[PDB]
Amino acid sequence: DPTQFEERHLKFLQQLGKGNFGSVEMCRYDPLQDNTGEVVAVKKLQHSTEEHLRDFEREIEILKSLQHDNIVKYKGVCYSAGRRNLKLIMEYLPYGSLRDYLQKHKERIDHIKLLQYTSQICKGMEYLGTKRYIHRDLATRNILVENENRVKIGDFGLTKVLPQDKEYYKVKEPGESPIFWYAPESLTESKFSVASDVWSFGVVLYELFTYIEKSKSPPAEFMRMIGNDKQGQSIVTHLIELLKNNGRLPRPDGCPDEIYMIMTECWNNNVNQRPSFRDLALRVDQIRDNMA
Ligand SMILES: CCc1cc(O)c(F)cc1-c1cc(N[C@@H](C)CO)c2nc(NCCCCCN(C)C)ncc2c1
Repeated sequence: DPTQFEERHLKFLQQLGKGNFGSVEMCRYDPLQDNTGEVVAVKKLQHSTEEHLRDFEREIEILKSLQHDNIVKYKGVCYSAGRRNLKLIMEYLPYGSLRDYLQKHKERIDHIKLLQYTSQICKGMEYLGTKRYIHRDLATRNILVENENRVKIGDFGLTKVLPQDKEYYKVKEPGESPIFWYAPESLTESKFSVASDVWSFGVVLYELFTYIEKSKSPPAEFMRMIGNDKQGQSIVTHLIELLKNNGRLPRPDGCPDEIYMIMTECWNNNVNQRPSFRDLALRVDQIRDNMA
């Protein structure tokens, strides 16, 4: 009943943007028409194909199954438009994406604060992994800011559930892929695992310590490394060979070496040699303790 959202009571307020296969709007759920309703984030599919509706229902099921302080809260589903025009209702996180929050404030968010966010992302990812879910899109653009003290993992649009018998999930026909955050085995074999999210987490830590400086983003740096003359599929071929030959993102300007050590550990070509999220959360917490 309260998790039952009727479309007629959903008042559009502003467009929030684009997700992993649809659009997000800020809506006020106002069943008393007095503008006193809760402000929510609503995902609706732009192109309701059979494969896309199926993926959206899986995302909705995945989000519903997650209860953690550092995972964006699922609120409900709005069916009023029929089962072919589903709306996902999430909590509204008013500070927006960590990418945009950090780009806005830059060095005003100190290393203590960045490691508090890093710790939270680890705890979110570790809980995610207990459920055998592979996020597949860990990036500061998909991490949301609740307040200056708490971040949460968002966009579960690419999340996969591991087979019962396997420690990886093979994507047979990939869609739009954030290749600059991808592990080598994800680029070569399209294999995703907890270990490939750890690789992506190392990229997020890189992102945090660059403070989203335009020319320092992972695509900018990797493109500079493989050559800005590389286009389309060729980018993927060269990126694979670069990673195989230990080409990596640089240490961000002013990054503590302790933190860069973690990034490079996440970026290990050997899948089995990557740290766990349990151990990353313990290590980042010990770093924060040594700083306080
Ligand atoms: C419903 C889509 C969705 C699906 C998922 O599976 C999921 F895990 C999360 C979300 C989702 C997606 C959002 N934004 C996208 C576009 C960016 O990643 C959210 N945006 C906000 N607040 C944004 C405020 C920005 C403005 C701030 N200025 C005023 C400074 N709150 C909650 C959000 C929740």
